[PDB]
Formats: sequence, C-alpha cells, structure tokens
Amino acid sequence: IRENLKDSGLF
Repeated sequence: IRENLKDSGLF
C-alpha cells in the first residue's frame, strides 16, 4: 500500500 500513501505525499 506504500504506493497509495506515497501518492498522498503525507508520507
């Protein structure tokens, strides 16, 4: 899921 958070940019 790291790619989903990576998109948020909050991680």
